[PDB]
Amino acid sequence: EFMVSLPRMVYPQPKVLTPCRKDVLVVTPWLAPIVWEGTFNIDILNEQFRLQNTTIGLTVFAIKKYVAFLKLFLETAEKHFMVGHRVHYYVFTDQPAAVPRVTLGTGRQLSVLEVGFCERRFLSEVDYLVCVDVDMEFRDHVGVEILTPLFGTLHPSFYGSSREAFTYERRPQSQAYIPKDEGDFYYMGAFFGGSVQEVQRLTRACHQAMMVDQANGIDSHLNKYLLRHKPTKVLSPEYLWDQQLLGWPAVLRKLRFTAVP
Ligand SMILES: [Hg+2]
Ligand SMILES: [Hg+2]
Ligand SMILES: [Hg+2]
Ligand SMILES: [Hg+2]
Repeated sequence: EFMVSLPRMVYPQPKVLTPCRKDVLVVTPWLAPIVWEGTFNIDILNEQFRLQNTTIGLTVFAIKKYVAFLKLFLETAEKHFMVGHRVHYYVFTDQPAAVPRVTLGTGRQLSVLEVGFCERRFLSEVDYLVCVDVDMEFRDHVGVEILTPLFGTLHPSFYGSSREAFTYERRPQSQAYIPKDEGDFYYMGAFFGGSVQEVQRLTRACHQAMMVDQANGIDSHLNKYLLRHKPTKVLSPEYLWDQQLLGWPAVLRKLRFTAVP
Protein backbone atom coordinates (compact mmCIF):
# COMPACT_ATOMS: atom_id res chain seq x y z
CA GLU A 1 0.00 0.00 0.00
CA PHE A 2 3.14 2.26 0.09
CA MET A 3 3.17 3.60 -3.52
CA VAL A 4 6.40 4.66 -5.28
CA SER A 5 6.51 7.93 -7.32
CA LEU A 6 5.40 7.88 -10.94
CA PRO A 7 8.11 8.65 -13.57
CA ARG A 8 8.06 11.73 -15.72
CA MET A 9 5.40 11.28 -18.35
CA VAL A 10 4.31 13.42 -21.30
CA TYR A 11 0.61 13.66 -22.05
CA PRO A 12 -2.01 16.38 -22.78
CA GLN A 13 -2.94 18.66 -19.91
CA PRO A 14 -6.43 17.87 -18.55
CA LYS A 15 -8.83 20.71 -19.29
CA VAL A 16 -10.72 21.85 -16.16
CA LEU A 17 -13.33 23.74 -18.20
CA THR A 18 -13.87 21.07 -20.90
CA PRO A 19 -16.16 18.27 -19.97
CA CYS A 20 -14.84 14.86 -20.62
CA ARG A 21 -17.96 13.57 -22.33
CA LYS A 22 -21.09 15.64 -22.86
CA ASP A 23 -23.25 12.74 -23.92
CA VAL A 24 -23.00 10.45 -20.85
CA LEU A 25 -22.77 10.45 -17.05
CA VAL A 26 -19.11 9.85 -16.01
CA VAL A 27 -19.48 9.89 -12.22
CA THR A 28 -22.16 8.46 -9.98
CA PRO A 29 -23.90 10.47 -7.19
CA TRP A 30 -21.61 8.73 -4.67
CA LEU A 31 -18.55 9.91 -6.61
CA ALA A 32 -17.62 6.56 -8.26
CA PRO A 33 -16.30 6.90 -11.82
CA ILE A 34 -18.39 5.47 -14.62
CA VAL A 35 -15.84 4.02 -17.08
CA TRP A 36 -16.30 5.18 -20.68
CA GLU A 37 -13.76 5.58 -23.44
CA GLY A 38 -12.28 9.14 -23.23
CA THR A 39 -12.46 9.28 -19.41
CA PHE A 40 -9.09 7.65 -18.72
CA ASN A 41 -5.45 7.93 -19.74
CA ILE A 42 -4.42 4.27 -19.82
CA ASP A 43 -0.72 5.13 -19.70
CA ILE A 44 -1.12 6.81 -16.31
CA LEU A 45 -3.25 3.96 -14.97
CA ASN A 46 -0.90 1.26 -16.32
CA GLU A 47 2.03 2.92 -14.52
CA GLN A 48 0.12 3.16 -11.30
CA PHE A 49 -0.88 -0.51 -11.35
CA ARG A 50 2.42 -1.91 -12.63
CA LEU A 51 4.24 -0.04 -9.88
CA GLN A 52 2.09 -2.03 -7.41
CA ASN A 53 2.83 -5.30 -9.18
CA THR A 54 -0.83 -5.94 -9.60
CA THR A 55 -2.14 -9.43 -10.23
CA ILE A 56 -5.61 -9.93 -11.71
CA GLY A 57 -7.61 -13.13 -11.37
CA LEU A 58 -10.21 -13.83 -14.06
CA THR A 59 -12.78 -16.48 -13.17
CA VAL A 60 -15.19 -18.29 -15.51
CA PHE A 61 -17.52 -21.23 -15.04
CA ALA A 62 -17.72 -23.52 -18.04
CA ILE A 63 -20.10 -26.44 -17.40
CA LYS A 64 -21.53 -28.93 -19.93
CA LYS A 65 -21.80 -27.40 -23.43
CA TYR A 66 -20.27 -24.10 -22.25
CA VAL A 67 -16.77 -25.65 -22.46
CA ALA A 68 -17.02 -25.07 -26.19
CA PHE A 69 -16.69 -21.28 -25.55
CA LEU A 70 -13.35 -21.46 -23.75
CA LYS A 71 -10.99 -21.40 -26.73
CA LEU A 72 -12.31 -18.09 -28.15
CA PHE A 73 -12.76 -16.60 -24.68
CA LEU A 74 -9.17 -17.30 -23.67
CA GLU A 75 -7.60 -16.49 -27.05
CA THR A 76 -9.34 -13.10 -27.08
CA ALA A 77 -8.54 -12.46 -23.39
CA GLU A 78 -4.88 -12.93 -24.33
CA LYS A 79 -5.23 -10.16 -26.92
CA HIS A 80 -7.28 -7.69 -24.88
CA PHE A 81 -7.48 -8.41 -21.12
CA MET A 82 -4.95 -6.77 -18.81
CA VAL A 83 -2.14 -7.11 -21.39
CA GLY A 84 1.15 -6.28 -19.68
CA HIS A 85 -0.07 -7.19 -16.22
CA ARG A 86 0.02 -10.45 -14.26
CA VAL A 87 -3.13 -12.52 -14.97
CA HIS A 88 -4.29 -15.76 -13.40
CA TYR A 89 -7.20 -17.43 -15.17
CA TYR A 90 -9.40 -19.70 -13.06
CA VAL A 91 -11.49 -22.03 -15.12
CA PHE A 92 -14.20 -23.91 -13.13
CA THR A 93 -15.41 -26.84 -15.17
CA ASP A 94 -17.01 -30.31 -14.97
CA GLN A 95 -14.74 -31.36 -17.90
CA PRO A 96 -11.12 -30.69 -17.10
CA ALA A 97 -9.92 -32.71 -20.10
CA ALA A 98 -11.97 -30.57 -22.47
CA VAL A 99 -10.27 -27.29 -21.55
CA PRO A 100 -8.42 -26.22 -24.74
CA ARG A 101 -4.68 -25.79 -24.69
CA VAL A 102 -4.42 -22.03 -25.25
CA THR A 103 -1.04 -20.39 -25.60
CA LEU A 104 -0.48 -17.66 -22.96
CA GLY A 105 1.69 -14.56 -22.90
CA THR A 106 4.48 -14.27 -20.39
CA GLY A 107 3.33 -13.61 -16.81
CA ARG A 108 -0.03 -15.23 -17.39
CA GLN A 109 -1.26 -18.53 -16.04
CA LEU A 110 -4.28 -20.78 -16.05
CA SER A 111 -5.70 -23.06 -13.38
CA VAL A 112 -8.39 -25.63 -14.08
CA LEU A 113 -10.55 -26.36 -11.03
CA GLU A 114 -12.91 -29.28 -11.35
CA VAL A 115 -16.39 -28.94 -10.02
CA GLY A 116 -18.94 -31.64 -9.37
CA PHE A 117 -9.00 -23.35 2.40
CA CYS A 118 -9.30 -22.41 -1.28
CA GLU A 119 -11.13 -19.04 -0.82
CA ARG A 120 -7.88 -18.21 1.00
CA ARG A 121 -6.13 -19.29 -2.20
CA PHE A 122 -7.51 -16.23 -4.08
CA LEU A 123 -6.43 -14.02 -1.24
CA SER A 124 -2.87 -15.22 -1.50
CA GLU A 125 -2.67 -15.41 -5.33
CA VAL A 126 -4.33 -12.32 -6.74
CA ASP A 127 -5.07 -8.70 -5.80
CA TYR A 128 -8.35 -8.37 -7.80
CA LEU A 129 -10.91 -10.86 -8.98
CA VAL A 130 -12.97 -10.38 -12.14
CA CYS A 131 -15.93 -12.71 -12.62
CA VAL A 132 -17.33 -13.08 -16.16
CA ASP A 133 -19.47 -15.30 -18.34
CA VAL A 134 -17.56 -17.62 -20.70
CA ASP A 135 -19.92 -17.34 -23.75
CA MET A 136 -18.33 -14.06 -24.67
CA GLU A 137 -15.29 -12.69 -26.50
CA PHE A 138 -13.04 -9.73 -26.00
CA ARG A 139 -12.91 -7.41 -29.03
CA ASP A 140 -11.06 -4.38 -27.59
CA HIS A 141 -9.06 -3.24 -24.57
CA VAL A 142 -10.25 -4.29 -21.04
CA GLY A 143 -7.63 -3.15 -18.64
CA VAL A 144 -6.70 -1.69 -15.31
CA GLU A 145 -9.21 1.20 -15.68
CA ILE A 146 -11.79 -1.25 -14.31
CA LEU A 147 -9.89 -2.08 -11.07
CA THR A 148 -11.26 -0.80 -7.79
CA PRO A 149 -12.51 -2.32 -4.54
CA LEU A 150 -15.93 -3.23 -6.04
CA PHE A 151 -17.36 -2.77 -9.50
CA GLY A 152 -20.54 -3.61 -11.39
CA THR A 153 -21.34 -3.26 -15.08
CA LEU A 154 -24.42 -1.68 -16.64
CA HIS A 155 -26.74 -4.16 -18.28
CA PRO A 156 -26.65 -3.33 -21.98
CA SER A 157 -30.43 -3.72 -22.44
CA PHE A 158 -31.28 -1.30 -19.63
CA TYR A 159 -28.76 1.51 -19.40
CA GLY A 160 -31.28 4.03 -20.82
CA SER A 161 -34.24 2.71 -18.88
CA SER A 162 -36.06 4.28 -15.93
CA ARG A 163 -35.81 2.32 -12.68
CA GLU A 164 -39.46 1.25 -12.64
CA ALA A 165 -38.71 -0.66 -15.92
CA PHE A 166 -35.73 -2.41 -14.39
CA THR A 167 -36.34 -6.14 -13.91
CA TYR A 168 -35.30 -6.12 -10.25
CA GLU A 169 -36.94 -8.64 -7.91
CA ARG A 170 -40.35 -7.08 -7.13
CA ARG A 171 -41.83 -9.65 -4.66
CA PRO A 172 -41.58 -8.16 -1.12
CA GLN A 173 -41.10 -11.65 0.35
CA SER A 174 -37.71 -12.01 -1.39
CA GLN A 175 -34.41 -10.87 0.16
CA ALA A 176 -33.66 -9.39 -3.31
CA TYR A 177 -36.69 -7.12 -3.25
CA ILE A 178 -36.29 -3.59 -4.56
CA PRO A 179 -39.34 -1.31 -4.67
CA LYS A 180 -40.22 0.81 -7.65
CA ASP A 181 -38.90 4.03 -6.16
CA GLU A 182 -35.40 2.60 -5.39
CA GLY A 183 -32.43 1.75 -7.58
CA ASP A 184 -29.43 3.49 -9.15
CA PHE A 185 -28.66 1.24 -12.12
CA TYR A 186 -29.45 -2.20 -13.47
CA TYR A 187 -26.22 -4.22 -13.20
CA MET A 188 -25.68 -7.50 -15.04
CA GLY A 189 -24.00 -10.49 -13.40
CA ALA A 190 -21.98 -11.37 -16.48
CA PHE A 191 -19.15 -8.98 -15.52
CA PHE A 192 -18.40 -7.86 -11.92
CA GLY A 193 -15.30 -7.77 -9.74
CA GLY A 194 -13.22 -5.95 -7.24
CA SER A 195 -10.65 -6.75 -4.57
CA VAL A 196 -10.72 -10.39 -3.50
CA GLN A 197 -12.09 -9.34 -0.09
CA GLU A 198 -14.96 -7.33 -1.64
CA VAL A 199 -15.83 -9.99 -4.20
CA GLN A 200 -15.94 -12.66 -1.47
CA ARG A 201 -18.18 -10.36 0.62
CA LEU A 202 -20.56 -9.99 -2.31
CA THR A 203 -20.74 -13.67 -3.18
CA ARG A 204 -21.19 -14.60 0.54
CA ALA A 205 -24.08 -12.12 0.89
CA CYS A 206 -25.70 -13.32 -2.33
CA HIS A 207 -25.41 -16.98 -1.30
CA GLN A 208 -26.99 -16.32 2.12
CA ALA A 209 -29.88 -14.31 0.59
CA MET A 210 -30.56 -17.05 -1.99
CA MET A 211 -30.63 -19.68 0.79
CA VAL A 212 -33.12 -17.56 2.72
CA ASP A 213 -35.43 -17.19 -0.30
CA GLN A 214 -35.05 -20.97 -0.84
CA ALA A 215 -36.21 -21.66 2.71
CA ASN A 216 -39.19 -19.36 2.08
CA GLY A 217 -40.19 -21.16 -1.11
CA ILE A 218 -38.97 -18.36 -3.43
CA ASP A 219 -29.02 -10.67 -11.42
CA SER A 220 -31.63 -9.87 -8.73
CA HIS A 221 -29.40 -10.60 -5.72
CA LEU A 222 -26.42 -8.78 -7.30
CA ASN A 223 -28.63 -5.77 -7.88
CA LYS A 224 -29.86 -5.76 -4.29
CA TYR A 225 -26.31 -6.05 -2.97
CA LEU A 226 -25.02 -3.21 -5.19
CA LEU A 227 -27.96 -1.03 -4.23
CA ARG A 228 -27.08 -1.31 -0.58
CA HIS A 229 -23.26 -1.43 -1.00
CA LYS A 230 -22.43 1.12 -3.67
CA PRO A 231 -19.71 0.06 -6.18
CA THR A 232 -16.58 2.16 -6.24
CA LYS A 233 -16.59 2.11 -10.07
CA VAL A 234 -19.37 1.33 -12.58
CA LEU A 235 -18.43 0.00 -16.05
CA SER A 236 -20.32 1.35 -19.07
CA PRO A 237 -21.90 -1.05 -21.55
CA GLU A 238 -18.70 -0.88 -23.65
CA TYR A 239 -17.74 -3.68 -21.21
CA LEU A 240 -20.77 -5.93 -21.71
CA TRP A 241 -22.44 -5.77 -25.12
CA ASP A 242 -24.40 -7.78 -27.69
CA GLN A 243 -23.93 -6.34 -31.11
CA GLN A 244 -26.44 -8.69 -32.75
CA LEU A 245 -29.22 -7.65 -30.33
CA LEU A 246 -28.25 -3.96 -29.88
CA GLY A 247 -26.10 -2.83 -32.81
CA TRP A 248 -23.33 -0.24 -32.33
CA PRO A 249 -24.75 3.03 -31.01
CA ALA A 250 -22.81 6.28 -31.27
CA VAL A 251 -22.56 6.52 -27.47
CA LEU A 252 -20.27 3.41 -27.58
CA ARG A 253 -16.92 4.40 -28.90
CA LYS A 254 -15.58 0.88 -28.40
CA LEU A 255 -17.20 -2.52 -28.03
CA ARG A 256 -14.84 -4.32 -25.64
CA PHE A 257 -16.47 -7.56 -24.41
CA THR A 258 -19.40 -9.01 -26.31
CA ALA A 259 -21.77 -11.92 -26.65
CA VAL A 260 -20.88 -14.67 -29.04
CA PRO A 261 -23.55 -14.76 -31.81
HG1 LIG B 1 -11.89 13.33 -20.94
HG1 LIG C 1 -15.74 -14.74 -8.99
HG1 LIG D 1 -27.03 -10.29 -2.42
HG1 LIG E 1 -24.33 -12.09 -6.51
